Amino acid sequence: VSQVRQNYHSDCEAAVNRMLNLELYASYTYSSMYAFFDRDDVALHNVAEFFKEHSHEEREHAEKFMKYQNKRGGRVVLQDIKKPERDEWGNTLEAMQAALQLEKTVNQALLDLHKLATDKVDPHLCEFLESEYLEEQVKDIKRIGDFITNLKRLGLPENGMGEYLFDKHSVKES
Amino acid sequence: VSQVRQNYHSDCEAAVNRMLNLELYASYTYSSMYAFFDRDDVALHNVAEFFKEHSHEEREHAEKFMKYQNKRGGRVVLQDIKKPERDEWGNTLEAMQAALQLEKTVNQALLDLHKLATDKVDPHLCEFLESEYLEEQVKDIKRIGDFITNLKRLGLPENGMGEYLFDKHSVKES
Amino acid sequence: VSQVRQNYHSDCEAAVNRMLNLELYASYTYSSMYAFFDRDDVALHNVAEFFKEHSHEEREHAEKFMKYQNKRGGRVVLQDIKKPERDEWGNTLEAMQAALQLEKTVNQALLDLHKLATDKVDPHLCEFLESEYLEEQVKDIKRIGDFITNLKRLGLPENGMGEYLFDKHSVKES
Amino acid sequence: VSQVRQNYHSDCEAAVNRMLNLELYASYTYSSMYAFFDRDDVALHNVAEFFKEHSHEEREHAEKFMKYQNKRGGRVVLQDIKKPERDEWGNTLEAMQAALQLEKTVNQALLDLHKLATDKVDPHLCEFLESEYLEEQVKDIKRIGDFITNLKRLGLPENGMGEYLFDKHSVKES
Ligand SMILES: [Cl-]
Ligand SMILES: [Cl-]
Ligand SMILES: [Cl-]
Ligand SMILES: [Cl-]
Ligand SMILES: [Cl-]
Ligand SMILES: [Cl-]
Ligand SMILES: [Cl-]
Ligand SMILES: [Cl-]
Ligand SMILES: [Cl-]
Ligand SMILES: [Cl-]
Ligand SMILES: [Cl-]
Ligand SMILES: [Cl-]
Ligand SMILES: [Cl-]
Ligand SMILES: [Cl-]
Ligand SMILES: [Cl-]
Ligand SMILES: [Cl-]
Ligand SMILES: [Cl-]
Ligand SMILES: [Cl-]
Ligand SMILES: [Mg+2]
Ligand SMILES: [Mg+2]
Ligand SMILES: [Mg+2]
Ligand SMILES: [Mg+2]
Ligand SMILES: [Mg+2]
Ligand SMILES: [Mg+2]
Ligand SMILES: [Mg+2]
Ligand SMILES: [Mg+2]
Ligand SMILES: [Mg+2]
Ligand SMILES: [Mg+2]
Ligand SMILES: [Mg+2]
Ligand SMILES: [Mg+2]
Ligand SMILES: [Mg+2]
Ligand SMILES: [Mg+2]
Ligand SMILES: [Mg+2]
Ligand SMILES: [Mg+2]
Ligand SMILES: [Mg+2]
Ligand SMILES: [Mg+2]
Ligand SMILES: [Mg+2]
Ligand SMILES: [Mg+2]
Ligand SMILES: [Mg+2]
Ligand SMILES: [Mg+2]
Ligand SMILES: [Mg+2]
Ligand SMILES: [Mg+2]
Ligand SMILES: [Mg+2]
Ligand SMILES: [Mg+2]
Ligand SMILES: [Mg+2]
Ligand SMILES: [Mg+2]
Ligand SMILES: [Mg+2]
Ligand SMILES: [Mg+2]
Ligand SMILES: [Mg+2]
Ligand SMILES: [Mg+2]
Ligand SMILES: [Mg+2]
Ligand SMILES: [Mg+2]
Repeated sequence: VSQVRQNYHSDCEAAVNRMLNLELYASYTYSSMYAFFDRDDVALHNVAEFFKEHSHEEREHAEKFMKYQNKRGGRVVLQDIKKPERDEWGNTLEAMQAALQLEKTVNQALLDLHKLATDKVDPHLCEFLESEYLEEQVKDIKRIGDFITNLKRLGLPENGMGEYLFDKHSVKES
Repeated sequence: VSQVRQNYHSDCEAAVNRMLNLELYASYTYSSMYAFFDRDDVALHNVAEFFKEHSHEEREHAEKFMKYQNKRGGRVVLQDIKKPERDEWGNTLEAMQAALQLEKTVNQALLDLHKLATDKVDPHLCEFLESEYLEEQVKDIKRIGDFITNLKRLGLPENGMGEYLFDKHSVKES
Repeated sequence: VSQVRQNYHSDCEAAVNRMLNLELYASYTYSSMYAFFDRDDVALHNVAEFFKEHSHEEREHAEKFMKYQNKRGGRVVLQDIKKPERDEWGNTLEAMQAALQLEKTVNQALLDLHKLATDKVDPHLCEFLESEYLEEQVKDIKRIGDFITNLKRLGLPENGMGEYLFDKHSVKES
Repeated sequence: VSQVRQNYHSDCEAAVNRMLNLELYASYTYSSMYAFFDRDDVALHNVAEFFKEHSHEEREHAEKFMKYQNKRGGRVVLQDIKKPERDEWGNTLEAMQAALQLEKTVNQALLDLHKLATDKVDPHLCEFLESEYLEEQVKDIKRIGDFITNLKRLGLPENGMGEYLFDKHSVKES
């Protein structure tokens, strides 16, 4: 094994590789949402930029898992990054509903990895998840939920004026 | 078709989607090289950062193709991003040889897309490739070739001292 | 012929004069839209200013063709600038639909001139069009398409509140 | 007991005193390495300064355990600080190998203390270790491993030129 390796279970190493792939998958899905909202027949540019930023966020979190793996003496093993589940995302409400589901999926994977790290008595991995991932995840889930509530308030999917207003007021001006 | 579409052939639209995927593939391969040189048993951190920067460069070029597609009224269609061809990259010389091959592969795809755009009489696509991709590609191929020449000069793969010196002097200090 | 003339076909010279006139025509049409949206019974001042700016843009592009003609040793020949096709433009959606058509007409003329310059083996004229006109044209077509999508979303032509909001949020505050 | 004491087991208090001593021991060993590399017949001054800095780091961590003990209402009990295991450290590679072992020893003691704090249901002690010690420990182990890899690459112990270069490029200039 690696000269640096200490208290790092093979199962945790493998689960870290899986989490890395999941973050890349999430990044790619957000990229797809960006592209959709940038379409001339969709044209909600602040919404598009929101998803672009989230894509970048998830790619950064993937890189953090790569660095983590190497710090512990594990070995990064990459797999294909699967394309997103949809080619088109309907409208701002449908996209935000998909983003909520995606964030909860990622959160469940994080929680499952914490269970594993607990079972293998790895407090370094536990604290890494607790301090670098779990809180920012809850914050993102909360924000997207807040958005969904507002999109429904604004009359989505039927109310185009409401959708237009959301893009101007709820997401940062790009 | 899209209200903005004008003089944009279906074949070109499809080839732009393929080029987008290839850029993402190249980005992912460079990411893998970063991770390798960050390993505790490799530990060439300036080399690692060089590949990290190139990974980011290729992802930016992918995003540029997405924006291009939408500007012309084509539709972004994403496919899986295939994992890199190797899980480990040997040493700085082997990695740079792989990078050279990768850059030439990307360059050939760009040149092939220019042939297609020429055949379909699409000067906007021709100029986009000429002015945004073809020159920066030749510059990257030249830089990597220069590096390979120096790595051979330095006695790679056998000369570890040479490899150490390359990391200190040939690539930016990170 | 002119002492500076080299590789400049008579057909290209004439087509450059025609393109100059078309740019002036486009400028004048945009001027008409400005005047319409400035009317007390229309009164969408940010929309008006958008069209004013585009009028100025097209006049600048006409001047660029004049300078081009002289640089190559051709001779500027002016014709009447025809009045716009309409005296009144309905509403923001109808005007933007007309602007889209106008931009596509100008784009087709540019593409046709590029075909001619290609046929006459004039790479200087080709590059001038490619680098100074074709990309900014695609960008304007994309922007107007995006606007039309949003105007429809906002319920135009019937929804006056939507039209009011477009003027406040989609176009620069004047 | 102390008026401030709450949820602090005697076993944890004692283990904190032992950890304090271990940090002082580690500090003293690093001090010895500094002195060795400062010798006129060794004379690798950047390496020496690296070890001096680590000596200071470990003494600071000892002081942090003293403060911790008092914050919880435990009582600092000091023992002799044992001299280092060697009087001379061979060369940069041998010293770094010893430092790696020392850092792993300290890390194991930290992990063992976390197990104890877990068994005694002391989340304050758990979080103190997690947030103030465990991550910086993994970072130091990684850095020293990276160094060892480079020293081997440079031909240590036989290659004096390699050793000279390491002192100039791998450790901060003092
Ligand atoms: Cl282990
Ligand atoms: Cl294991
Ligand atoms: Cl779909
Ligand atoms: Cl914390
Ligand atoms: Cl408002
Ligand atoms: Cl406002
Ligand atoms: Cl078309
Ligand atoms: Cl077609
Ligand atoms: Cl491999
Ligand atoms: Cl040197
Ligand atoms: Cl130097
Ligand atoms: Cl001529
Ligand atoms: Cl002629
Ligand atoms: Cl009329
Ligand atoms: Cl150019
Ligand atoms: Cl107590
Ligand atoms: Cl007790
Ligand atoms: Cl000794
Ligand atoms: Mg080994
Ligand atoms: Mg394993
Ligand atoms: Mg599939
Ligand atoms: Mg815990
Ligand atoms: Mg926190
Ligand atoms: Mg976040
Ligand atoms: Mg997230
Ligand atoms: Mg997250
Ligand atoms: Mg349509
Ligand atoms: Mg098609
Ligand atoms: Mg495969
Ligand atoms: Mg040709
Ligand atoms: Mg050019
Ligand atoms: Mg150039
Ligand atoms: Mg480049
Ligand atoms: Mg490249
Ligand atoms: Mg390139
Ligand atoms: Mg004369
Ligand atoms: Mg003539
Ligand atoms: Mg008439
Ligand atoms: Mg060109
Ligand atoms: Mg350009
Ligand atoms: Mg323009
Ligand atoms: Mg225009
Ligand atoms: Mg134009
Ligand atoms: Mg008392
Ligand atoms: Mg006691
Ligand atoms: Mg003794
Ligand atoms: Mg527990
Ligand atoms: Mg914490
Ligand atoms: Mg922390
Ligand atoms: Mg430290
Ligand atoms: Mg330490
Ligand atoms: Mg430490």
